[PDB]
Amino acid sequence: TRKTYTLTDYLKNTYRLKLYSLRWISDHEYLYKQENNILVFNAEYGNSSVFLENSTFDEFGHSINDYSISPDGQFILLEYNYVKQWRHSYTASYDIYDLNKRQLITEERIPNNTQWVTWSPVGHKLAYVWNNDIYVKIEPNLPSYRITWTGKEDIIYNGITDWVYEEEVFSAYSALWWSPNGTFLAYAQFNDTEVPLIEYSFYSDESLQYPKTVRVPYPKAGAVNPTVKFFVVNTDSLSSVTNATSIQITAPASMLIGDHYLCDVTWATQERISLQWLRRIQNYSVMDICDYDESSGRWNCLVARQHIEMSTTGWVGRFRPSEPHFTLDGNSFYKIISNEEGYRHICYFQIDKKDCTFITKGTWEVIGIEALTSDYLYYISNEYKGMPGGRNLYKIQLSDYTKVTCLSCELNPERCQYYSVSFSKEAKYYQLRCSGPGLPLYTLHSSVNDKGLRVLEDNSALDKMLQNVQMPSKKLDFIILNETKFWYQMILPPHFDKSKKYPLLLDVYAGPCSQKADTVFRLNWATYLASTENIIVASFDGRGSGYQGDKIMHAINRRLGTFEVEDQIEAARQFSKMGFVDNKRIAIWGWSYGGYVTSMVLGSGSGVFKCGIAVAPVSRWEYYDSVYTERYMGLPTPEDNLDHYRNSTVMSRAENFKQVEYLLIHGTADDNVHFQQSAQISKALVDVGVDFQAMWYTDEDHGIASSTAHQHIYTHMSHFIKQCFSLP
Amino acid sequence: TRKTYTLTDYLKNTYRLKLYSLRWISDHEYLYKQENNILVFNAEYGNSSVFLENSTFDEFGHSINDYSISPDGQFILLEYNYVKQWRHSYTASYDIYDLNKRQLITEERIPNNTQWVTWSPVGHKLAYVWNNDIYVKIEPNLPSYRITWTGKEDIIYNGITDWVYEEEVFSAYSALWWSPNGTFLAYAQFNDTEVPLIEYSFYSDESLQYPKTVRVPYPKAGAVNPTVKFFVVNTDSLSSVTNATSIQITAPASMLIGDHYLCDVTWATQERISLQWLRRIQNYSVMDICDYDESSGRWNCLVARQHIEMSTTGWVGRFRPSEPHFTLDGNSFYKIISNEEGYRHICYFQIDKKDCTFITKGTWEVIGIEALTSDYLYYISNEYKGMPGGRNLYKIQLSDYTKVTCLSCELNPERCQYYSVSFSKEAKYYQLRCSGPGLPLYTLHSSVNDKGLRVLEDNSALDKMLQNVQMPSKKLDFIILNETKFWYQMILPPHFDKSKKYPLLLDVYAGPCSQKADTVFRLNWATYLASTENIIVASFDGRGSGYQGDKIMHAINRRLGTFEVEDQIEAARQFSKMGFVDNKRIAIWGWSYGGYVTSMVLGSGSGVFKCGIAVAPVSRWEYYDSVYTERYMGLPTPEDNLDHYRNSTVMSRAENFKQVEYLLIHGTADDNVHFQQSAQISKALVDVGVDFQAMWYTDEDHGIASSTAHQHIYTHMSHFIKQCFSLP
Ligand SMILES: *[C@@H]1O[C@H](CO)[C@@H](O[C@@H]2O[C@H](CO)[C@@H](O)[C@H](O)[C@H]2NC(C)=O)[C@H](O)[C@H]1NC(C)=O
Ligand SMILES: *[C@@H]1O[C@H](CO)[C@@H](O[C@@H]2O[C@H](CO)[C@@H](O)[C@H](O)[C@H]2NC(C)=O)[C@H](O)[C@H]1NC(C)=O
Ligand SMILES: *[C@@H]1O[C@H](CO)[C@@H](O[C@@H]2O[C@H](CO)[C@@H](O)[C@H](O)[C@H]2NC(C)=O)[C@H](O)[C@H]1NC(C)=O
Ligand SMILES: *[C@@H]1O[C@H](CO)[C@@H](O[C@@H]2O[C@H](CO)[C@@H](O)[C@H](O)[C@H]2NC(C)=O)[C@H](O)[C@H]1NC(C)=O
Ligand SMILES: *[C@@H]1O[C@H](CO)[C@@H](O[C@@H]2O[C@H](CO)[C@@H](O)[C@H](O)[C@H]2NC(C)=O)[C@H](O)[C@H]1NC(C)=O
Ligand SMILES: *[C@@H]1O[C@H](CO)[C@@H](O[C@@H]2O[C@H](CO)[C@@H](O)[C@H](O)[C@H]2NC(C)=O)[C@H](O)[C@H]1NC(C)=O
Ligand SMILES: *[C@@H]1O[C@H](CO)[C@@H](O[C@H]2O[C@H](CO)[C@@H](O)[C@H](O)[C@H]2NC(C)=O)[C@H](O)[C@H]1NC(C)=O
Ligand SMILES: *[C@@H]1O[C@H](CO)[C@@H](O[C@H]2O[C@H](CO)[C@@H](O)[C@H](O)[C@H]2NC(C)=O)[C@H](O)[C@H]1NC(C)=O
Ligand SMILES: *[C@H]1O[C@H](CO)[C@@H](O[C@@H]2O[C@H](CO)[C@@H](O)[C@H](O)[C@H]2NC(C)=O)[C@H](O)[C@H]1NC(C)=O
Ligand SMILES: N[C@@H](CC(=O)N1CCCNC(=O)C1CC(F)(F)F)Cc1cc(F)c(F)cc1F
Ligand SMILES: N[C@@H](CC(=O)N1CCCNC(=O)C1CC(F)(F)F)Cc1cc(F)c(F)cc1F
Ligand SMILES: *[C@@H]1O[C@H](CO)[C@@H](O)[C@H](O)[C@H]1NC(C)=O
Ligand SMILES: *[C@@H]1O[C@H](CO)[C@@H](O)[C@H](O)[C@H]1NC(C)=O
Ligand SMILES: *[C@@H]1O[C@H](CO)[C@@H](O)[C@H](O)[C@H]1NC(C)=O
Ligand SMILES: *[C@@H]1O[C@H](CO)[C@@H](O)[C@H](O)[C@H]1NC(C)=O
Ligand SMILES: *[C@@H]1O[C@H](CO)[C@@H](O)[C@H](O)[C@H]1NC(C)=O
Ligand SMILES: *[C@@H]1O[C@H](CO)[C@@H](O)[C@H](O)[C@H]1NC(C)=O
Ligand code: NA
Repeated sequence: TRKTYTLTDYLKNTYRLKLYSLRWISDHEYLYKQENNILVFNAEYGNSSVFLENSTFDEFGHSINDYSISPDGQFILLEYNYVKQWRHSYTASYDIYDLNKRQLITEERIPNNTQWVTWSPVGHKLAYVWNNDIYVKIEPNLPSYRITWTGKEDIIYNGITDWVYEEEVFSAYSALWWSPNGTFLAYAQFNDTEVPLIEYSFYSDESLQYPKTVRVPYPKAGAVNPTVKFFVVNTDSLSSVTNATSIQITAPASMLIGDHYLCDVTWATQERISLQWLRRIQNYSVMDICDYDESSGRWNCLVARQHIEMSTTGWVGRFRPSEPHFTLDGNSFYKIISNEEGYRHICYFQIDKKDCTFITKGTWEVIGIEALTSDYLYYISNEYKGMPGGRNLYKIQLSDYTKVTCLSCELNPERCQYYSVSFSKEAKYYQLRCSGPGLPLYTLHSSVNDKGLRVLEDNSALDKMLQNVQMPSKKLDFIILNETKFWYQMILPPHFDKSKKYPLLLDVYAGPCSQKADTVFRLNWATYLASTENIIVASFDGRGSGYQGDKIMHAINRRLGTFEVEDQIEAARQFSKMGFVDNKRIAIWGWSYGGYVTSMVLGSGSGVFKCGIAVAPVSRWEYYDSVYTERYMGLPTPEDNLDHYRNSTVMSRAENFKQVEYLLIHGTADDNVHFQQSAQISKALVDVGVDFQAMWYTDEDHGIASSTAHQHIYTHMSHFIKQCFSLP
Repeated sequence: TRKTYTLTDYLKNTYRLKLYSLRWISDHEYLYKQENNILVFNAEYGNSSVFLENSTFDEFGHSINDYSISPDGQFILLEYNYVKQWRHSYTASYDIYDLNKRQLITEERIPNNTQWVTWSPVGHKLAYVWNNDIYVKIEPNLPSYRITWTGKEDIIYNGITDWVYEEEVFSAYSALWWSPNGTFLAYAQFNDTEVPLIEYSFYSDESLQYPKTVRVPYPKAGAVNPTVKFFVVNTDSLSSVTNATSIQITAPASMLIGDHYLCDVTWATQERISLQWLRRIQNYSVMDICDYDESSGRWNCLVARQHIEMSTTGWVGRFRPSEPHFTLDGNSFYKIISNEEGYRHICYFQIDKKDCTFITKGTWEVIGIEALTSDYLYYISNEYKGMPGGRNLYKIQLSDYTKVTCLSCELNPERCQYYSVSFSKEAKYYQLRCSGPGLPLYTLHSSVNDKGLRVLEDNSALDKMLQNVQMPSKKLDFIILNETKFWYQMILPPHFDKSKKYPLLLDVYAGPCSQKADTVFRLNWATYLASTENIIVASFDGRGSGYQGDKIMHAINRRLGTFEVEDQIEAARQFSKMGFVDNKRIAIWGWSYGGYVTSMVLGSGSGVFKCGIAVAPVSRWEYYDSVYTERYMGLPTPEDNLDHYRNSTVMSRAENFKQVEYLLIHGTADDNVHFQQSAQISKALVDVGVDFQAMWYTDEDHGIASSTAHQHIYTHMSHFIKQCFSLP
């Protein structure tokens, strides 16, 4: 009898999934790390060489957290002293190593505690943010040029984002953009002067006698948001003037009438930049295309080149307006937008014409535009087999839209239905990354003829190990509700037997544009629960889920805490009606948005669930951040949508928690979903006399990802689940 | 067959203990509130008259929290708008009603948010504190005089204590002391300028969008402490034209050499005041005796009248140097101090004489001095039957110390072994309050011949109700350890059968000078645990406990977390060896200091305990307040006692928790034992991979006493204990 996939296996990573992370440094060479050694590979022949021996920094006196080679290969940026902050932000120290002279630079070093640094796209110019101010170095060993003087901790951010812009808008800490050949440096400036502060205690190491109070500007729903400004400085003039001028590009009149956001920055050419602005009521965005005026050194955006993008049924974009992809001459661009049927497709735009032309269509959607050459546009979509949970790479002929080739569909249809792609500098080569439903597979391909060059990593090692293990199986299918298909997936125990009644755990996220039913292969907690505990773990994408058209995604518009909650309850009913589910043992759990939904479900009084676990849940929308909350709920005022804000809290369903077993967990240093949210749930439960289980994690954030806490929380949830299901 | 004392009975107070709280207003009469009516009683005969009708304030508007009748019976201070702060502090609104003219006063009324107010001991003058400043009103309807102007929130405290002085020194918010006839008003002034602040979150009602941050000047061990000054002001010579003049009495030189505290203020006569000062290293105190000089108007404290009290084995006094009891003329006084054998007895002092004379002696202790006349001194001790957990009222003839008469011992030996007393003004009458082992019994007596006048309240109603309940019994006995006897108590289930094995729960506090083994009758959680769950609840008084001499109490000096912890493990070990205890089911629980001991026991690796519960425990002494911690631990510096501060923590024992079941509870708004303490405990367990149970209580402080929380915590603990014991 083969062993099963146990909890320890999951927590200890005994069965390691291999990947192949490469970095294109040109149109046909990439870097790969093998044995702490940085090797350079020739894509065409697969032959390589040592780019940087591991023994190169033995006597550095510091552990190098990451590296970055300048575009011209002349220098390398060494990052150490990594200090994590939020999801993407962190501070670190940096040193530059001169590859040709093989000497480490020791003059005019990058300051310690630098918030962000990036090479220019070409050459070896450097731009970094320190103490909230931007600096540029034309040469690694020369003095820096200061670009801004207004930077102020927690107040003015130049070149970097504030908490909400980092988390909800740019998904990055940096807020600066080098133009294509590096002449100009554009950046955003955020002013959080009047933004309220979230405050919580951080206890730190046992040696700290007095707890520290963390204070970060964070706008909750309906609160004062940060204002923003955009500028562009010409770095080429830095060595000719004492103080180079940052030219401001003001937002359009349609945005200045009220609160708004800068939501996208994309350079089109060396002298044309595009910007998208979004109104605080996120259903109206504007794109300005601005050209450099050489005579006045100013930037002008002709209204004839201004493009409007709005929505009548919801917000704009899946999570925000999509990014434009310009043709070489910068006179036209491709952008994904939802069509008249509500499906997201690629529209072709002339920069000075408002009507665009869709180049793809159908009851499926384009996930993203991956590359654009003078002849072809490549993109990933879920068109194949009508599976919204699948992903494939396509190629469309620019001179004939009826010519579309699927570059990955048939490569290995039984093992690979979820693809990701990585193109070389000029798209001459591309690495395909298959992540499911079989073992991940990485392959390298040639664009000139779309031929497979070779297999980079097939995970044979793991496949070998997984042979002596009773692995669970995965079922991806759908059920029909109101003439509409709704997908679900099930992690089934080994030797599944449909004649038996298995306990069921509904794994839920269910946030707007989410997708929990897909063809991806994962080794996670559900693997253990299904393999060792013979527990069926299920997920369901109901109303509000993504990649299936706006009719489904925008169904929860201004109504969070309703349909996506009910549909989840309905999904459980349908499952127990499949005959292999023990209706007496049905649980539900989720994290983040999932915790909210789990809590809302447990408080519905449906009688369908026996117990449930919520990890770091939202409890009332007024406690979450403005950008994300208002996108779906509008403003919490009586003139807008306050009644629903008050009607969709977890606390108001406290009395119904008497019918179930609840486990509430939250990290105390959670800067995203504040502990406050679970503190209010627990108080509501205590207030109506409801018993439940709770667990706080000291100094842990939204991810509760520290190694020990990660193991502690899943171990704790396992006991609770096993107990609720009466499992030995 | 009949009902048992259930958890609901404990939580809903089904069985209420009746009391008889009277207030002496002279040497012959007292006030007693009955049916919301205030009656005046004649002690000699028991006849009464209505002093103030309950309906007198029907249309008052506000709900009266409490009342206070001026010493001359002319006025009544009405308290409303009560808002609790710490253990003793609070603010409220006050109104003064004229009893003579049966009219409420509307002119020059006491401000709102008043921090403290008190009548003068004689007549009807008033002294109140508002915005940290002292005010005085000679007549209820006249404008008040500002005494201090330095009052500054969280910085300068005039007439009221800061956090630590309130909690650890005076056990009161008040820092005002009227001279006997009200001529003088002495007060202390606290300066917390450099005292670090403890900060934590307060969430409030769910309507509060942003959590509030509470900040309180709180000196942890080793931190900067507040400084203090003492003043005396003549209130008979106040002017509305000139600012009042305060005369400062500085501390003795032996104190000014370093950090110190003002630990006691006691007026001797109309013109003589005594103050005791304590060095930061709490084993050396000094009493100054100051006389008013009618010539200069200054207060002079003759060095010849200075009295030093020190300890070579520990700190001075039980929790602080005891209070002196002066004779009528104020030339001599009585005070409890430990004798050469280490037992606390009454010493008689001459104000200008260095050697005092002990008037009581023996291997037992005087608890407190209760009354003094020219012929007798009345006191309470635990001498009777050599039971350190019993209390009785005695009187000793001042002209012949060999004549000691016990006044309560034989009143009702089977029902009453624990007395408390309340004398009238000149000690002409006294009320005896028996609180165990039987039901509380209140009686009135006459001092002239120690006659028992009458029974005020015998709780015969409760007695009748308890007859239909299967109530548990209490066993008080001792065990021997190294020639020394240590007492313990066991709450035994109904129909106790020593031939059966009962699970056992150790109820522990064990702080320095604590006593958890006594003859007091209580209806609490343990009553329910024994009566309904058939669990034995034991408590043990080991090394470090009080009322048994310094050899036992000072055993833990400079070494907390050692002997008192080891002694509990020994008691349990010994109880486990008794025939009626199931050694496979032994548990331990505690709150505050008891939470610390419980945690230290569970992390000892003794193997005696299966599970335990810790509520708001101290986890490392550097986190607790200075005045209390340093009293027993000295300073946490390497030249003093830092090493023991570092190895007396719970965190260091984390690894040993693997073999027990632990439930850790704590209120998030705990201003006493900061949540930080449990937060560091949880983080430590997480770090070594130990699973445990937790529960935080949103916005609850150290007593987790709000109605809903109190029911919730005990419900949750009851479930945990029953599950640990396999009890249905
Ligand atoms: C990968 O292999 C190719 C071809 O084998 C290498 O090309 C070299 O091209 C230069 C041209 O100046 C010749 O002098 C070398 O002799 C060629 N090498 C060989 C082996 O023929 C290329 O350098 C290799 N790249 C890497 C990264 O190893
Ligand atoms: C950031 O925004 C704040 C306003 O929220 C600006 O501060 C104001 O500046 C004006 C002009 O200097 C003053 O008259 C006001 O007193 C300021 N108001 C406040 C609330 O501080 C600030 O100048 C902006 N900073 C930048 C760099 O744009
Ligand atoms: C470089 O130029 C900028 C922009 O003119 C200067 O910033 C101004 O600084 C003055 C005071 O030093 C302020 O009154 C202005 O409000 C600032 N404007 C901006 C946009 O920040 C900056 O000080 C200059 N640096 C040097 C060294 O001259
Ligand atoms: C990058 O693009 C910029 C902008 O077009 C180039 O700068 C211009 O260079 C031309 C020379 O053909 C001059 O006429 C202009 O004065 C420059 N404009 C500005 C704003 O500086 C720049 O030469 C390009 N860089 C490289 C390396 O080719
Ligand atoms: C309270 O005691 C004070 C102090 O002994 C009394 O005030 C003194 O009274 C005498 C007699 O009239 C005066 O000659 C002194 O000048 C007063 N001394 C001071 C410091 O004021 C006061 O009379 C007593 N109060 C009552 C109500 O008896
Ligand atoms: C009061 O306690 C202190 C501290 O225990 C005693 O002072 C000295 O403290 C240091 C550091 O712990 C020791 O090395 C000394 O042995 C202690 N004694 C002396 C004389 O230095 C102090 O003695 C105690 N005071 C009394 C009256 O017992
Ligand atoms: C208790 O009873 C006595 C009666 O013996 C009351 O009488 C005393 O006081 C009265 C006024 O307060 C007078 O009218 C009596 O003359 C006086 N008698 C004696 C012997 O002192 C006394 O007041 C009563 N006390 C109360 C509180 O009701
Ligand atoms: C309260 O105590 C403070 C601190 O001991 C006194 O001020 C002193 O400390 C300040 C801050 O550390 C210094 O800035 C001052 O120079 C120092 N002395 C003075 C006179 O301020 C402060 O005066 C005290 N206040 C009262 C009313 O006693
Ligand atoms: C303390 O506050 C109370 C309530 O605010 C004051 O009482 C009055 O309350 C009414 C409304 O209830 C207000 O309009 C008045 O301004 C308040 N003052 C008066 C004189 O009516 C109360 O007066 C305050 N205490 C003091 C000493 O002023
Ligand atoms: N804050 C939101 C960010 C977000 O949704 N993305 C970044 C912006 C674009 N979109 C994405 O795909 C994600 C990824 C993911 F979070 F997974 F949705 C996530 C988020 C939602 C929520 F309801 C919580 F209570 C907590 C939380 F962290
Ligand atoms: N802070 C201490 C106050 C104290 O002990 N008293 C006030 C001063 C004089 N003494 C007493 O008798 C008490 C009564 C009691 F607290 F019950 F001991 C109590 C205390 C001790 C401890 F270890 C904690 F973690 C929390 C706590 F609240
Ligand atoms: C490079 O260093 C790593 C780690 O020290 C080691 O595994 C590897 O053997 C080294 N490179 C080679 C070619 O051995
Ligand atoms: C960065 O910090 C280190 C450690 O303090 C210091 O030695 C070094 O000089 C610093 N480098 C710079 C550029 O400030
Ligand atoms: C944008 O959303 C608001 C809120 O529902 C709505 O009133 C307004 O008409 C919308 N604009 C468009 C173009 O739909
Ligand atoms: C005073 O009011 C209480 C209730 O508040 C009531 O029980 C009592 O009867 C009243 N007093 C009298 C003398 O009736
Ligand atoms: C009393 O002292 C205060 C505090 O300095 C001052 O402001 C006030 O004017 C003084 N009043 C008189 C009458 O001197
Ligand atoms: C006496 O008993 C105590 C505990 O009460 C123990 O610690 C000690 O070692 C024993 N012996 C002596 C000499 O104190
Ligand atoms: Na009698």
